[PDB]
Amino acid sequence: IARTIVLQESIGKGRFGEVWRGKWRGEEVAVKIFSSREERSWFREAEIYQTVMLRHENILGFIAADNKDNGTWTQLWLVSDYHEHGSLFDYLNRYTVTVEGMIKLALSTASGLAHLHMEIVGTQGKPAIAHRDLKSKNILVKKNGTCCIADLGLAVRHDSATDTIDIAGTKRYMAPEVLDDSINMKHFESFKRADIYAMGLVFWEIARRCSIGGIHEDYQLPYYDLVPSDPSVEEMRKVVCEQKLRPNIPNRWQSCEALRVMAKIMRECWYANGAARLTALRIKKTLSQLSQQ
Ligand SMILES: Cc1cccc(-c2nc(Nc3ccncc3)c3ccccc3n2)n1
Repeated sequence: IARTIVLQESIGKGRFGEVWRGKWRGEEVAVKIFSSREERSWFREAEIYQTVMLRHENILGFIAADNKDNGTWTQLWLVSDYHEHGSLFDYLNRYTVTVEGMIKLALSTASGLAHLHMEIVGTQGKPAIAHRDLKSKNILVKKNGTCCIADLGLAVRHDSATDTIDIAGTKRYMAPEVLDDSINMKHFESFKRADIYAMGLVFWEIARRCSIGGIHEDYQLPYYDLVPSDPSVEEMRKVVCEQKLRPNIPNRWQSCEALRVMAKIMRECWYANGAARLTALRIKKTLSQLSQQ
């Protein structure tokens, strides 16, 4: 618990709160600390992570939510597993990946999203969940080369029985329908589809780093040469919705079977119409088969 955790190093900032590398009984763990005025964000994220049957190898492992009074003010804590590599963003900026490495990153990410999206029926049932803010900066890389999804604070949970959501993201990754406000937020399926579009962008970031024969593209965020670094909804909307542009597909990707499969998936994730996009499960299937080949 928070009572015996010692913070050692600042390792990042979340939408709200700061992330630290702490030690729990000698073991390294990750700690996200919120202020008293950020209680709703802290609570909502703790709520999502405590969803029944949520644990999965491709979802950040949640340890606990707690309060810690230092004598002057109260800190609101969330504790999880610690991954030295940090975000996929950091990973892709620092390294290049092999074909096998790329598939593992993409496959693990898709498996995590498919788990989130999938409703598990049963007495201890897991509701379908949509992320709403998927990006390379909140996907983490484990020591074994696989990814796990984090930052579930903006997630929404579905109630299949009544087809309603339990409650009422990053501009660059916002889906077309989100950018132009045409998305039907009363339809849970629309949130799932919007997540697919974002995963498509992430896949593009990974593929660029797939080095074959010492050849590869430099790391870049999707739309790096079409919009400013911290783009607004309008700037994104004009490019994605009006000009209808998507990340450029290097001709180099046509030389490798793996890259060809990855590219096809991306295209099928970027359709302006969410209903036309692939599902996380289908993507997982395709990547799983490619992995076997
Ligand atoms: C629920 C919870 C508890 C503790 C930390 C985080 C967290 N951690 C991030 N990083 C890392 C986690 C583990 N090892 C290294 C880095 C996040 C990164 C981006 C957005 C949210 C994060 N939340 N979330």
